Parts: sequence; C-alpha cells; structure tokens
Amino acid sequence: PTIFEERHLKYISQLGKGNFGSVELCRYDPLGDNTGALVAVKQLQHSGPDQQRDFQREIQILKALHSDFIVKYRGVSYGPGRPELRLVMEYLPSGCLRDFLQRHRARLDASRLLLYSSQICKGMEYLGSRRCVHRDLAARNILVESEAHVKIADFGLAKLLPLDKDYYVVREPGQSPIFWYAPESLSDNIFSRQSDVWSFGVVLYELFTYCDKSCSPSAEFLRMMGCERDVPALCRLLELLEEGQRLPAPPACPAEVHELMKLCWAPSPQDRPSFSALGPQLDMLWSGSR
Ligand SMILES: CN[C@@H]1C[C@H]2O[C@@](C)([C@@H]1OC)n1c3ccccc3c3c4c(c5c6c(n2c5c31)CCCC6)C(=O)NC4
Repeated sequence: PTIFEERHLKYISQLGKGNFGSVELCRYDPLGDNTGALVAVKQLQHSGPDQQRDFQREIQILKALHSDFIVKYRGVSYGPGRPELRLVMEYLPSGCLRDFLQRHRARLDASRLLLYSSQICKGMEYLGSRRCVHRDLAARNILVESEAHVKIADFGLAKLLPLDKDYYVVREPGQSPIFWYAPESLSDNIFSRQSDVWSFGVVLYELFTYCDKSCSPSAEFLRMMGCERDVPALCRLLELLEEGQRLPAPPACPAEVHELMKLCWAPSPQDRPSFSALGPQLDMLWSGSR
C-alpha cells in the first residue's frame, strides 16, 4: 500500500534522531496480530506551513526515485487528526554503514569496500540524472540491505535543481561535521551534483577507515589546522583547503583509491569527476581485487 492508516502503525522503537524530526521503527498492524510488516517512519517535530512544504517535497522526491541503491519509499500516513504527515520507507535491519563497518571491520576487505563505493556511486549517478542534489552524503547515511548491498538514505536535505541552473544556494547546512562538504558549499552555500561528488570522496575515505573516530575527517583535519588561535574552524578549514591541504591516505588504503579521492576534491567543481565517470573506475579497481 501507498497510504498507511495512521492508527495501524504500531510504534516499536527509535531508529534515529536529527537536529529536527526523527525516524522510528513501527509495524503496520491492522489486526494487532503482529504479521504486519515493519517499516521506517520519519516525522517532523515542527509542523508549520514552511518546513512542511520541505517535507512534502522530500516525500515526492523519494517517491519518484527508482534505484536499487536508494532507500525504497513505501507510502505516506496523513497522521493523528492531521497536519501530522509521516513518511513511510522500507526498513533495513542491518543498520547503517557506519556501525556496520565497525562491527565487521575485520571480514571486510578492499574489494567489498569498493563494491559499496561502486553502488553508492551508481545511486548517485541516478540522482543526478533526476536533477537532484543530496547535500548530506555520508557513511552514517548509507544503509545496509545485505552483506553485498547498500543504499542511500535520508533525503531530508536534498534539493531539486531549478531548470535553469546547475546549482542551489541553501543556507541550511548538512548534519555532518564541516569536514564533509565542498569549499563552495562552506563559503558560499552552493550545492550541486559536483558538491555531492566531493562529499562522496569523504565517504570513500570513511569506508577505507571503517569510520574510525581516531582518523575520521574531523580528527585528521582538526589535528591539521590546529593553529591560529581564536579563528572559527570554518575559516581555518577553507584556508587549508585553499592551500591544497587534503585528507591523508587511510592506513592500508590502496593507492588508487586515495587518488580517486583526491580527484573528487578538486578545488574547482568542474574539475571533479562525474559519478558516471567514477563508477566504471571503481568497477575496475573492484574487478582488480578479484
Ligand atoms: C546515523 N544515521 C541515522 C541512523 C538511523 O536513523 C536515521 C536518522 C539515520 O540513518 C540514515 N535514519 C533516517 C533519516 C531520514 C530518512 C530515513 C532514515 C532511516 C531509515 C532506516 C534507518 C535505520 C537506522 N537509522 C535509519 C534511518 C539505524 C538502524 C538501522 C535502520 C531504515 O531502515 N530505512 C530508512
């Protein structure tokens, strides 16, 4: 079904919380019988004729998206006596990539990481064809369908590109540390398919570091910009980036992987590679690891 009756959505537990709004695990159980399917339901804690307009669009977007590497949309639920709208998506028990990479830091080898990279690239190439920008690409936003299959989640920050432009100016930031975004995003609030690419490079980094805290983007960068005094991090970060400073090669990270990484971090958005050009490059490296 596409429209879920509010009263048949049995709350199970909390899946996650955001700066605003949240996602919880429920089970659609009209009988109470417990044979209803479990789903992932996001809802806003701040309903007003403004952020709802954003949520409305978010729902339409995910609904229009048809990719194996993008969290699947199930329906909506015009909630409890309304303006209490709720987004219903599939539920992926294995959780998000972030924790997965930590729980399985062992079993996971380069080819597998490349596989996830490849699949993420794919779901990203597709989004681009839909004139859409994710804005918040990160390992914490990637979910696991199965051992060899991941998907992109959280489209709460996504933006549809106006027909006449290849970029969007959004004052609202993403939810990850400033070290995940493109310079133009940080200095001029400009996001685009090319900015998604940059953040994709950070994801790559996260994968090959297995989302370790010691060598995470923040950790490496903070211990790299430690300088000036009392200078906002944002300002000192941009400065580092302008000087050619980029994240290092994660320990035991194949050389080639780090080179693609650096490519994604081209100061100029037009110098970064496209997802369609990245995909086959990764597929090579994957088939190169056997
Ligand atoms: C660390 N990141 C959060 C982990 C957790 O809650 C979040 C907030 C975030 O995951 C994208 N989350 C969403 C946010 C916006 C739209 C959809 C989701 C979402 C979704 C799921 C999900 C899960 C968890 N989180 C999930 C989700 C962790 C435990 C495994 C399942 C899910 O299974 N499908 C949609």
